[PDB]
Amino acid sequence: AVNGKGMNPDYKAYLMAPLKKIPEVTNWETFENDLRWAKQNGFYAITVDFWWGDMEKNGDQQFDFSYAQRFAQSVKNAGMKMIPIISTHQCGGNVGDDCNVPIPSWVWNQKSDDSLYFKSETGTVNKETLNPLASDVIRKEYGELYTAFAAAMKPYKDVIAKIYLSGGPAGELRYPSYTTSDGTGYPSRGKFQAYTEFAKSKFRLWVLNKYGSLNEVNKAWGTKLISELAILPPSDGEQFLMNGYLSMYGKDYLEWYQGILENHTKLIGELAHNAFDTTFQVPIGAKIAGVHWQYNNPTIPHGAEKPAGYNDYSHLLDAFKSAKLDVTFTCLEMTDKGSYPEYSMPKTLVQNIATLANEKGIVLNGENALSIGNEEEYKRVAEMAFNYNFAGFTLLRYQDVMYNNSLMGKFKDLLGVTPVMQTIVVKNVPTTIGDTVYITGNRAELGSWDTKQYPIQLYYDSHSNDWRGNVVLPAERNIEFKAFIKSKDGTVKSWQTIQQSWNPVPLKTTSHTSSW
Ligand SMILES: *[C@@H]1O[C@H]1CO[C@H]1O[C@H](CO)[C@@H](O)[C@H](O)[C@H]1O
Ligand SMILES: [Ca+2]
Repeated sequence: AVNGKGMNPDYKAYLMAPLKKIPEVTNWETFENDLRWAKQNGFYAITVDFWWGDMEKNGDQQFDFSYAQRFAQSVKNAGMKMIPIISTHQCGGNVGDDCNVPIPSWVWNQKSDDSLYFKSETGTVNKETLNPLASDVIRKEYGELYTAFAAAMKPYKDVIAKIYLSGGPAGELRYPSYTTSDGTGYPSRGKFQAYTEFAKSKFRLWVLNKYGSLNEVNKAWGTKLISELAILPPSDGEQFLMNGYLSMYGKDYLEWYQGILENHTKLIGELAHNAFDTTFQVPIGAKIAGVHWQYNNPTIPHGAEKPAGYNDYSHLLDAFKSAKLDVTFTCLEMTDKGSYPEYSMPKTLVQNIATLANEKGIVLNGENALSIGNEEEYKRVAEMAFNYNFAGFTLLRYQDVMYNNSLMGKFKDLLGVTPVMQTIVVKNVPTTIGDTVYITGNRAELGSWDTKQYPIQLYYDSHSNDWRGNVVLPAERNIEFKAFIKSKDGTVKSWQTIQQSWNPVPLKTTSHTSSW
């Protein structure tokens, strides 16, 4: 892995449950068989969406957690773990959504204004999730829902491994900037979602608060705004994305736009920890969507990320760190293209996120964006997950591997692995001062023969006089590896004469020793 280390010793594999209810897709008895089978294939837990539209359907405080409880009983029966997702977002409408579960309709009647939903640059209304600006309603409803859910799941705390919060559309912390109805679907540039009267006045009040008066605003922006009502979000999203963002006005607007998401994160994080910490004591996570298109577009840099609310990832991650939430990033199965017209740089994105995350000490998890039906993708996920310190990986979705033993088998081999600590020893390595020793091997866990940035470093054992290291390897997998010396200047000086192997890596910790 990067910086001379190995895979994450806490790595776990998860599987996404169907979007629809189990009894609508199969039956409980079969479901339990399926779970035992998944467990057999290296899956640690099943992530599942518990829809707000189901749990508080008829009215305020008119809760129905019967399905969630029944589901948990079967998970318990199958000897598995579960990761519930408190889905305060609508099912149906997003990529891969085979369902139709909008949020509770009575919720919209809580306000007279347009504070609860979204309005795009072109007037498109979005109601698949509550606008984070309506923090008063969010604090009430999410607080009530999180607290009620905790009470209902208290009996099944032992099968709950983690809890996911829905920070926005499709369960990710973002704005609904890319939709068919808004004409912003992939690979197009996204549209800003702050055109409701409520959003306009909020930005305006935010600016006035920062500068005090219009006279100070105009000074800061080098503008000639006539009245305070002239303080508004981007009139032309395209021009803003081309050059507008570079001005003091553009920077302030982007600061506010993303800030709303940061504040939302700290809010739901606070509510979640208050409702779950004493009872479950499990990690709580939230997701950041992988908006890879229009990444390296020369005319509109990040034309899809910015409208989604992603301006400064470093600042955004700081919000997760503060809210004490683990982060989950999507798109691990894809690679960079960076060509017209899509300008997709998915792999680059993940690398920066991972680097930032690990840099801030944030626990990182990942998931695939689209259904995988080819082992090559699994291999791509493996390289990222095992070299960028991912604590977990979630496979979308259930039906893909549950009904395809071939894919299932490949998943087991490549990703359904158990990390085990082992000791690697190399005898009589011809080194001189300035020389460091490393090992690299065939599997992704071993850096895939890479000597540049993924090799695993070994250290000299003063006592016994040999180079050795405590490396984390996948248990019960056949591996091939070779040690090599790297000079003080960072270049490979030499290689171990014979290629080493461990067929397979033992489940119990021990050591592999060989001479140079
Ligand atoms: C964007 O979690 C990523 C995938 O989103 C889809 O699956 C989610 C998990 O099952 C679900 O929450 C979301 O509604 C669906 O579109
Ligand atoms: Ca309520």
